[PDB]
Amino acid sequence: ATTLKMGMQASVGSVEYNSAKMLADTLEEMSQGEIKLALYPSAQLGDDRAMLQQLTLGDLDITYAEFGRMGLWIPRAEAVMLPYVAKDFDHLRRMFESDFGQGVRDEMLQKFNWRALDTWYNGTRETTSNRPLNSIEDFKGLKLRVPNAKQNLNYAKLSGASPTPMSFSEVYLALQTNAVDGQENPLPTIKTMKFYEVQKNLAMTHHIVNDQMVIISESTWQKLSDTDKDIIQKAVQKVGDAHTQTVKTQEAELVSFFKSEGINVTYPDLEPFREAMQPLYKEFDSNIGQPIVSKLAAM
Ligand SMILES: CC(=O)N[C@H]1[C@H]([C@H](O)[C@H](O)CO)O[C@](O)(C(=O)O)C[C@@H]1O
Repeated sequence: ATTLKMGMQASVGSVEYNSAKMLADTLEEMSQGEIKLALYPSAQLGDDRAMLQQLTLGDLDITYAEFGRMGLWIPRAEAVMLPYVAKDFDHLRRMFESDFGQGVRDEMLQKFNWRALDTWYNGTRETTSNRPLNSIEDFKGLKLRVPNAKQNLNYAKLSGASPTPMSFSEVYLALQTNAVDGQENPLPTIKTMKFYEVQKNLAMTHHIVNDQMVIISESTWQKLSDTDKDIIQKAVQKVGDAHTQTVKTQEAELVSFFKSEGINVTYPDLEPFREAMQPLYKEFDSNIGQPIVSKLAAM
């Protein structure tokens, strides 16, 4: 009976945890009990960076990560998380399946012991705040929490806000005590973490589309039978259809839910946000020496 360990920052009640639990149940049923999955939610093992490292080193078997998070180690991958470059999940999937994406996935495998089995949709990030964001000019000086992620910081900085990086587990208390003014996350996350309880405004900035790769350590993969490999691949893809459809459905009806909770929802013009990102797209292309932003944006 193989027990695999899977870690996530998301908490019980999140879509990420619910999909992991559906995956664990699917694995146990398709395997007649031979594959079990122990879940370690709420970032008890660290953040996604720390968990990815645990897959590399061998003490964690599965975890979640965005394709663009690979840029911490594989700098060209960062481009897929630059603000406003990926237009929706299908676009991000084209990047993931392209020759470019295959090359990143091959480097993930051969250098970092990361096998990407699939990538699911985890939502488009939006911006909450303790005062309305009606246009980019409102961002000036906003103390906007961001994760420890350069592109989220750049979104905040180039919009004129003051980025404050801090771990996900600390965000609610930081909003409640008004140590920060706002944060940015997909709508299902805002709902599950109850950030709408401590934020009066939500701005549809659509600034970064998050996918969610399901990654298994290659050292664990090569110790599984090829039958178990096939069960896991099939289970991940089936659960991934449910996860992606659930996120899509929830992102839609959550605007109605937040309004019913008294949240002020704004729809700022996004063209000024894209224009504000131009010095970032040029820095990135010039630093890497090739027009990566340009062709990713056209894929
Ligand atoms: C797989 C994973 O851990 N995703 C986490 C992401 C990424 O760390 C970030 O987008 C950089 O890729 O940050 C969050 O949205 C956040 O802290 O607000 C929590 C989310 O659970």
